[PDB]
Amino acid sequence: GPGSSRRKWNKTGHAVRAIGSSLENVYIMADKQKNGIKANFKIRHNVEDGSVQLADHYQQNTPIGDGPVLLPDNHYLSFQSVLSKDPNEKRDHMVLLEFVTAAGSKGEELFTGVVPILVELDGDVNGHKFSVSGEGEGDATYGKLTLKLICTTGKLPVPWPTLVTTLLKCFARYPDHMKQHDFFKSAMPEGYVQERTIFFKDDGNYKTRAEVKFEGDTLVNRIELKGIGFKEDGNILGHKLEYNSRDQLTEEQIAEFKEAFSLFDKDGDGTITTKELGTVMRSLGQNPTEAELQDMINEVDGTIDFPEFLTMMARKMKDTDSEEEIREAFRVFDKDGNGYISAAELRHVMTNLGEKLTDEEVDEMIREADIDGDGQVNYEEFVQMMTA
Ligand SMILES: [Ca+2]
Ligand SMILES: [Ca+2]
Ligand SMILES: [Cl-]
Repeated sequence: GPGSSRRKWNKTGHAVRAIGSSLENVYIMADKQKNGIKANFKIRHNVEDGSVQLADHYQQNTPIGDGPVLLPDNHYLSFQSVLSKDPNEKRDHMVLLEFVTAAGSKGEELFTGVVPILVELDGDVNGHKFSVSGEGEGDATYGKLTLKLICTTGKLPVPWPTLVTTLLKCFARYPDHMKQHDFFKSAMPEGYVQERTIFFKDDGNYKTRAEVKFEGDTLVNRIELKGIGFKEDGNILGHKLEYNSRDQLTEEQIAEFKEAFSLFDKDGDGTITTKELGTVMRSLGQNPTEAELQDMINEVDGTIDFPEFLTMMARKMKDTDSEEEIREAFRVFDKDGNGYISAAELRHVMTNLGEKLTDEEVDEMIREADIDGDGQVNYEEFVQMMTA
């Protein structure tokens, strides 16, 4: 009866959960004509009511003039973003931290140390005008970008997370001779134009034009942004998006991981040996298994860069069981997204996972989870099954 049904729910739920966000990959494609690169990627913004706002990005980058900037093979850039606040700042603001790495030239030389950054954005969204003024530093050796961004015209009329991708791929860490493949640094100092359109599902879109380039020793990102088509009551103009995640890496955790990592970076490389990973990780008070560390390693390919290392760290600490993990699992089961799991949708998932169950076993599961007696499983009824 009730005992095996709950198990079925909890174990199926566990399996679906286990499929694991600050992290996101971008496939960079060479574009031969126009002498640049292009890309398409989706960002999934969490909404305060537990749903998700999709943002579809399309991007072209082209050099500012003029001469030699060689094109890379298609490759991946991997991004991890940390958003926080400054408790001393009274203005509407974002602290942003970003860590970026590639998986498989004089401009390169301009990135060997810590580079200052100016960011400026002029925006107009549904005729609401705004500017953002920003300042920071970038440290390509560590694939690291650090920004403090302020809204100068008062209260930002859209959410901060929707401007993150708009507000410097030149600070990405390119490994050991993928550097021959680094469009963003070799375009410097003259730099490159970076254009996007971002389509927010069931809402509006942005078009942005940015110039990234050196002005003296300062790396500048100057951006014009225009938005049209948004719902005044939507997730964007209505500010219905979560700024942060509970499970997220901390700015303080990161300073410590970096000191710990650089202790073993014997060459000034921004790299540690594969065989050092255990030591480093145990000094940061965690205790990974003999074969787990192996999995972290074999997923490298013999060295680990800082963003790579930070991705490993963010993977543990990822609360397995989060309000947000449970919401995503709910969506796997509620295929038509009407807010209820029907007997037919539960069968579907079971059958697709390879979990053999009779019709009667499936009705028992529904009956067990269904508090209100309407024959289907809503989100709060689901959470009670997912929870120990
Ligand atoms: Ca449904
Ligand atoms: Ca129900
Ligand atoms: Cl976005």
